[PDB]
Amino acid sequence: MNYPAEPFRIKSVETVSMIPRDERLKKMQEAGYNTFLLNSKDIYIDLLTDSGTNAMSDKQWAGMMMGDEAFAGSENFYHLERTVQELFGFKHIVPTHQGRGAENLLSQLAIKPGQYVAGNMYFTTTRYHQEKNGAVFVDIVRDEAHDAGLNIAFKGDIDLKKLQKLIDEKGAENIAYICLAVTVNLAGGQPVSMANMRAVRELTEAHGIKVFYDATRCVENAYFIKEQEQGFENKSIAEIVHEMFSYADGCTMSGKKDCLVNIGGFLCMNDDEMFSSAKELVVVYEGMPSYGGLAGRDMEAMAIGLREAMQYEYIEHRVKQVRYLGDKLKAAGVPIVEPVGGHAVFLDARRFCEHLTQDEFPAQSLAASIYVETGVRSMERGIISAGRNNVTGEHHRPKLETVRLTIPRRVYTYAHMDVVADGIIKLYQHKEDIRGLKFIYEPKQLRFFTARFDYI
Amino acid sequence: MNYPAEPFRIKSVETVSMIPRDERLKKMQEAGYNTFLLNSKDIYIDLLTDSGTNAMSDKQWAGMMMGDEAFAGSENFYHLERTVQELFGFKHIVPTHQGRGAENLLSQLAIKPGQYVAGNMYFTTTRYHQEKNGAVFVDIVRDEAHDAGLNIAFKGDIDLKKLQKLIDEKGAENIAYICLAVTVNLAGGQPVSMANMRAVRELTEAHGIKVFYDATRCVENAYFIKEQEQGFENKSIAEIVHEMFSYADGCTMSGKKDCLVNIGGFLCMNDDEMFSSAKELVVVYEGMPSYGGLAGRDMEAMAIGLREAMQYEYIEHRVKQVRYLGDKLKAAGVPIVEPVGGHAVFLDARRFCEHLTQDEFPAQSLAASIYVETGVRSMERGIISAGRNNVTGEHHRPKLETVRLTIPRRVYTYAHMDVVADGIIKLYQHKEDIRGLKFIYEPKQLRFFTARFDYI
Amino acid sequence: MNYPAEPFRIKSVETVSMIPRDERLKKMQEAGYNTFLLNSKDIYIDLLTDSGTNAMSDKQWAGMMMGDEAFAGSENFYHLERTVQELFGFKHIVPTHQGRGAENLLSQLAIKPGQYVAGNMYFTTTRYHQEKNGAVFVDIVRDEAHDAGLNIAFKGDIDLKKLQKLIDEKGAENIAYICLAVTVNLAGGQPVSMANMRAVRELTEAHGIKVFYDATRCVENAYFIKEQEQGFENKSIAEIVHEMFSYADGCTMSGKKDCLVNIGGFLCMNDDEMFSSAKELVVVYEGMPSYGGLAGRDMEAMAIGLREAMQYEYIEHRVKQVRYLGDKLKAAGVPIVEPVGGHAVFLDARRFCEHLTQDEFPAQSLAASIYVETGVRSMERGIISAGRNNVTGEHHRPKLETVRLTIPRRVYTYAHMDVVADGIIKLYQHKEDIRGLKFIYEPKQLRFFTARFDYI
Amino acid sequence: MNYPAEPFRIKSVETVSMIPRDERLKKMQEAGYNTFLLNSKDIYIDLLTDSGTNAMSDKQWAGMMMGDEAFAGSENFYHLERTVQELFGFKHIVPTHQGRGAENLLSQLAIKPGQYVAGNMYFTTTRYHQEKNGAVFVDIVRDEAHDAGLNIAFKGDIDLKKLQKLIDEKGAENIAYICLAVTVNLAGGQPVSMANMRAVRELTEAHGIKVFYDATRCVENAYFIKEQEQGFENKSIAEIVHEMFSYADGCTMSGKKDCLVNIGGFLCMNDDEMFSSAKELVVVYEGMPSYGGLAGRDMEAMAIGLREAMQYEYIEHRVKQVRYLGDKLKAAGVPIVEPVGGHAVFLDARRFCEHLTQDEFPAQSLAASIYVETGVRSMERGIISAGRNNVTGEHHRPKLETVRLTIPRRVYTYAHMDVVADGIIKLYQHKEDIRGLKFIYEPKQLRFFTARFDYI
Ligand SMILES: CC1=C(O)/C(=C\N=C(/Cc2ccc(O)c(F)c2)C(=O)O)C(COP(=O)(O)O)=CN1
Ligand SMILES: CC1=C(O)/C(=C\N=C(/Cc2ccc(O)c(F)c2)C(=O)O)C(COP(=O)(O)O)=CN1
Ligand SMILES: CC1=C(O)/C(=C\N=C(/Cc2ccc(O)c(F)c2)C(=O)O)C(COP(=O)(O)O)=CN1
Ligand SMILES: CC1=C(O)/C(=C\N=C(/Cc2ccc(O)c(F)c2)C(=O)O)C(COP(=O)(O)O)=CN1
Ligand SMILES: [K+]
Ligand SMILES: [K+]
Ligand SMILES: [K+]
Ligand SMILES: [K+]
Repeated sequence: MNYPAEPFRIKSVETVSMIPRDERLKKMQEAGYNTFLLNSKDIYIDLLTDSGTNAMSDKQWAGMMMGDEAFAGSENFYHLERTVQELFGFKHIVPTHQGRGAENLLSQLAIKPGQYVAGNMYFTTTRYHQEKNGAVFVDIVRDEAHDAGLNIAFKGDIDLKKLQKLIDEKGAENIAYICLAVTVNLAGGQPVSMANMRAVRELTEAHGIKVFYDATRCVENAYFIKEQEQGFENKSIAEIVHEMFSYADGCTMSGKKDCLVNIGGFLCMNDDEMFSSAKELVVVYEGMPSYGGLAGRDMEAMAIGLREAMQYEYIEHRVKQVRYLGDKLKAAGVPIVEPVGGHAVFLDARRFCEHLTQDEFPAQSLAASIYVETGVRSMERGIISAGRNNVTGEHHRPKLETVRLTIPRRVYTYAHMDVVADGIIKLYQHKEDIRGLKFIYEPKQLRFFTARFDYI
Repeated sequence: MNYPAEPFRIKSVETVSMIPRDERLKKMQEAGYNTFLLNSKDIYIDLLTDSGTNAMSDKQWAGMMMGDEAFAGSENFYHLERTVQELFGFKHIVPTHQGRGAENLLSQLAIKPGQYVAGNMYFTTTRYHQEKNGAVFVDIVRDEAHDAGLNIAFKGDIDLKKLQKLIDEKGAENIAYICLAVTVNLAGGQPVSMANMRAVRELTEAHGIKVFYDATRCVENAYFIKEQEQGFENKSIAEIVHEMFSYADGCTMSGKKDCLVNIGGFLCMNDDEMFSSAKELVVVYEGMPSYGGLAGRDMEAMAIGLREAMQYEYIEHRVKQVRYLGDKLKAAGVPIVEPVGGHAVFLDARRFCEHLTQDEFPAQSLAASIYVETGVRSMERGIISAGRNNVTGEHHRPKLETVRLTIPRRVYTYAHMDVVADGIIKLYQHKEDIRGLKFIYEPKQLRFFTARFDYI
Repeated sequence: MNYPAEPFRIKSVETVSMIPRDERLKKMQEAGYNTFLLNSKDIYIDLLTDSGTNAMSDKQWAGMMMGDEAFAGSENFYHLERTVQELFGFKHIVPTHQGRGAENLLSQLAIKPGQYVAGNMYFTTTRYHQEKNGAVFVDIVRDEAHDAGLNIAFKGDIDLKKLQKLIDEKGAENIAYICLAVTVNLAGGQPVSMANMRAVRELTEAHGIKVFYDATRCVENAYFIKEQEQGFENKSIAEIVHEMFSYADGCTMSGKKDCLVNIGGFLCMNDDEMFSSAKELVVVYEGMPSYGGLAGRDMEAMAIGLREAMQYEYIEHRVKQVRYLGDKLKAAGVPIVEPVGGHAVFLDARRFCEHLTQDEFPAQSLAASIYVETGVRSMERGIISAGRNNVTGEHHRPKLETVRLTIPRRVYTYAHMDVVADGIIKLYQHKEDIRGLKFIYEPKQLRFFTARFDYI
Repeated sequence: MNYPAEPFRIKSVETVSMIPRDERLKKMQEAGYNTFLLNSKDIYIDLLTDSGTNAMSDKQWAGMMMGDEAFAGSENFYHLERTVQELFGFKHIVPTHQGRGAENLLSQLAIKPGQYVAGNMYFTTTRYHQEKNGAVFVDIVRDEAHDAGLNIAFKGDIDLKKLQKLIDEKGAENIAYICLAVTVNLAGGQPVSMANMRAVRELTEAHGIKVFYDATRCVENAYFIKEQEQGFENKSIAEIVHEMFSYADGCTMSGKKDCLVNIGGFLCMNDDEMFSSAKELVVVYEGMPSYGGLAGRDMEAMAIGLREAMQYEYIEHRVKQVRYLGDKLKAAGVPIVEPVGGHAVFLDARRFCEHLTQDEFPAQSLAASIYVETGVRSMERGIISAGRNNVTGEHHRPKLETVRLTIPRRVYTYAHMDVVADGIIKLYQHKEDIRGLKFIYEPKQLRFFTARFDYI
């Protein structure tokens, strides 16, 4: 069915409300035109991010009451460890408080200064941890991924030709690892095919190169494979997920996404020495290998949530609800990234605001504008997020200048999607009303989080 | 909006199975085609009743952690007490575990054997307690309420002329009280007007007669007054609620309906001496005046929920959600009781299954078909629920042969309403295929709960 | 060991505090010298009752998050039903919101007007439901049970000679049933031996008389059997519990005691017809046979709690903590009921206040006095509770005029017990300071709950 | 009181197994006689650490249901913010997932390579982050702190003469900051006086040097000031806390200690520019300025818990409970570090097991014996935790060969303290029977976590 109903009931609710346009206007100014700086109670439907904003189930809340809070040997850790071993198939697990905790560990463990890390497009925290540790990032995604309007399947795939080139021009020993993300967040939540995962494994293995996945949205990815990759139609999400990771040497994971929790993450690997070193390091930044900066109750919620994510009807509905928002927007002629990805609809800021150049930050501006007319919060995913080149000092110039309508799992309904789509269509009517922005405060890294702007 | 979006978002979800049609058919058979005998774990959308099946808020769940479990003098009781005094404007309140507990107390307190209790139709528990305490029931609802097709506003209103007639024929002193229900469940959830409540108060007061309300769905009732009664456009739900009860000497309430909880109710009154007698009685059946057979956490959740029920956007959506399901069914020509009430849609199974005789249990069979085709549980409200005649062994044969689609508050979405509507509308496009049922097991009493059937 | 440590850890806490003596004095006056009328937040350690005041475990709180709130077919009901079948061994179960709900059902089901019900001492609600339904109560406990200071084992036992006499003088057909309580609350929480249960079964069976247990404190009872009855020392609590009920035709149960919950109860029986009739009746007073006036989450907590009660270390500690309070009091010469029972220490009001007669209510007075000097709340269990004879109109005159220090399960520590014992010993120092009381308001039944007094 | 009763009662309990000695011996062996390798489910009383193992209140659990899970601008953050501003009096606050996260930020913000950080002894994570950022550590604690038997008040005080010496020898500009810990964990949980904090503030301020506090057990510290520092008799815990931090430029805190939570911490500072830099850094390691790697519910629980920690009766009992265990051990002649600290009792295993050499791991073996005999887990803080020398392969051989009995807040009773004390005192009456241990598995790093032993 095109748009299935929620494969669950509502157990408990929280109120939503909208403050007037004029109140929202004061608010957008006081946040320095950065949606990141608005306050939760001032937001009606909050599509800033699907990170940590998911609704847990009654089963997970039951596990929340059974937190075994021991510093060492918590039953919750054993339950997480066993679940991840079973479902992802890696030998070892190190819990971390969230994803960038596990990225800090991997980057410190796996990178020698001056080595290359090659990935299917960059992510902000991931790239920063690679570069802080002295790696050079190389984008090996296909060119097509960078074209917003181009509707092709598995836009997340690595270009094997580009991978071959890197191996030829630099030498295998100078490549720390391949970073393969599932889905690809900045491409619009685009999936990677199993075929691509296999071919990447085969080539890297022949040269002795390691492959570490970013598992953050691996279930959404597995959904796309089931739906769209020939041969996978009668496979279960869990089977698909276990095969995906069989082509990897380990993974980083933010549980705050596809594990259906509000906090939590982990690092997995197969290598014993790397496991031993990872435990030496987790102690510095996170906590004991037996809790990694998480309460026992959160290891428990995350163990239960990751297994709930395997239910076909859950993930089908998750992905199709996002698709519904995109379909409504597209039917009205609103320009979006296509095809719609697993977790968000990305409005194409370049087309929405054809009158601005990327230098007056159309994407930051539109996000503000949607808040002002709508009370819906959305996120900048363009030139601001891309940050500065640390060799030249200029803005990285992404081809994708996008505004992200990001959907938390199990929180909103199709009627909420309708409210969002209506507000956005009206704003489209007068797209030309959206003004250029300029920096008034710029952080030294990850600048999009707390940067502040003024109109040009 | 004809249909506003949910004025809340989802905090937590309730896991459901999603079993396919073929398994649902096995479950229905194991249940002897009686939806009352289905296991909850086997049902996707459970529309058996809106009683005690509501989703609580995060604030209510917070209060669930603050239960003061004292047997006497719990802080949660004082919170419940002042909330009800504030919102309903009654002087005194006695908590009960649910509605029929309050009804038990009222009927023992307020009836002398042989006296009459007149009301706008009746509900089974309410009327049961009236009769077992010696009252004669007299229906004083307007005749229009008995016409299930008549699309008229405030169909729950008492006919003042019938009340006048009762006064003149039996004498004021032989009338124990008037029992005014808001809304009227038996008529399909039909609201009573403020004008009618005032007229009833004025006539009864001149004769010294008491009026007690069944407040169970008073908040749905208040929404209808707000939406449709000239002059109440500028009034809040709370103002309407407080005015409604100013025309009463007291009430009984099942909190499991409009107080947005899973258990709880209470008895209110203004008379000091009745309050005293009520407290003497509550200890025999329920508990102390300050717990009434409720945990402290539940008095707290009900205090919080009743106040949440006053929010305009909440009750508006609650009622418009039910209306959406009714509207969609009606647009497809599916026969329903009209107008659609505050809490449920009733299918006219006599008309739906015209090819079957009432002796083939059309409503019981339609309810079975609906579950098989959709995973939706509904309640038979026809000849089966009517029971078998005490003395002759004939069926009691009611005019209403209906299936009730009863909607718990804040549990389902419009997409779930589409599951229900689409399934029923498909069944209706080939209704003649629906098969008659026969008893294979019939208990001597409460046959609707445990009887088993097979297809003719 | 004499005084074992708690066989659990503290998971969560609530603050306790004490308001000054003068504030307590105003308070005791405004409650009309009835501890029942004080407010929970004005009480420092609340020993009014062990009914519904117990601390639940983390496992039960986990079940509280998994309430299946369906009106029919709740998984929680199936879990309760199965647990009670397994542990108590009765065929059928009907949930009720609490104990007196199940007593209302049994008394209506099993008593013909003018029949006798014979019991091992009376309880207030139990006796009232017997008499409301037209039974005459006969006390068949041994004489020894009525002597407070007499330290003998299994003071709860029925006098078989007294039972034989009743059978001889009235005829078996005029005895509705034998009511056998475990433990015996008003005797001081006194256990009944297995031998006595067997002999009672054997004699009643030969005459065709039914035996229904009051199961409210059956686990405490089972503890005493394990500890003190020869042959039972190597049996498990669960084994002992299952044998106890094998000598009964059914039971009433307040779950609010030994099932470790804050609300809940049930009625059990073996007879099919009586089960069928009980379901007809529960619908009138409580709710459906599938929930009996309980939320699904409470059926779940009660199923889990009853099974936790079977843990030997739990019940051993439960009973020995009470014994510790009694041992400290006795070592200081404070007069108590002996031996100390399962749930409470009962101060002997007659000996504490030798200067008053029972007619100036020493027990009500002392309870007030302990509150005033201590902030510890305790309960009257003497002449006030015993009520009036409904043939003569005079006070029932119990030989046991007692003040109950009642211990909620898993809430307090030995240090709390020490605070209680110290305060009470000091009050003993000046026992003569405690004044006579007289009624100023007397309820028509169960008068102790909300009766109000003034000093003579 | 020498030992007050608990100023709370139990709301809920945590289930524990209660396995007998013979099974405990098997568990210890399966754990290779290393208590760090025990499963939590196998332990009765877990005194491994007071970090993150505290029992929350009912109010905290209520706040756990009110988590506003927004990625930015959560209401729970603003609550945490204003609570810390109010209670600590720092201008700015950045949340972190726990203490070492705050330490990571501080040391990156406040240290230039080659600079000195001087402090009253150190803690391992704290000093680690100082060194890895280029600092040289200098101990400026009073010499008395190094004498574990010396029974002296405020043993945590900095020696102003050592600080003066450092200033004159290295120059103020080469001192990054002074790190003042309250209490001092390494000295046995020894408190610092207000006089010392003021003297340190005055000297450092004259030279332009910053002072940052490790606030982890500041509330235990404040209790000692209240109890023992002349002039603080009339001051509340809150007044003492606020005055303490007025002598600092900021702090790092592990909320998992004195904020009564299971996870959480924060970084405070007064300097506007450092606050700005801190927010730029927090996003790399932890999360947004308004969540810092914490769920919203946890910022809420920590806001509520920190305020609960200010209650006099609570902290008084917390500290006197630890003191009770120390007093009892000392009265029996069991050798301990003196005076007993705010959070733990340390057994002198060198003296306890005089018959063993440090090479036979007396503390590791005593910790094993304690578990076997009582079901109590303790932490080795001796030669094993000291590690093996980087370059020579010799053991690092510490002066302190101790077993730490670390007490989580609000989890245990005096009866549990008796289990611990009685078990240790019995072991001590035949200490010579305690056997030396030898390595059977030794990892290359963090050997205390995973090493395995057998008896010599
Ligand atoms: C594919 C991947 C992610 O999407 C991701 C996080 N995602 C966020 C939160 C956030 C992160 C970076 C931003 O520029 C951003 F604006 C928002 C998000 O909204 O998308 C992390 C890191 O996981 P942590 O957030 O648990 O540390 C690793 N890998
Ligand atoms: C207007 C009114 C009610 O609707 C009502 C209950 N209503 C139910 C539950 C129900 C009750 C009895 C049945 O045979 C039945 F088949 C359905 C329902 O589905 O509609 C009560 C009684 O409130 P209690 O249920 O809290 O005691 C009082 N007044
Ligand atoms: C052996 C037995 C009980 O002890 C009992 C209750 N006990 C109470 C509460 C209460 C009851 C009667 C009083 O006079 C009294 F002052 C207090 C108590 O404190 O002891 C019930 C009834 O169970 P319900 O309370 O769940 O309905 C049945 N049987
Ligand atoms: C005075 C201070 C602490 O005591 C402390 C922690 N303390 C622990 C846990 C622990 C930590 C590391 C170990 O190798 C260890 F064996 C024990 C403890 O048991 O005492 C931290 C760090 O706070 P985080 O743990 O929230 O990051 C900062 N400052
Ligand atoms: K923890
Ligand atoms: K209670
Ligand atoms: K319910
Ligand atoms: K979150």
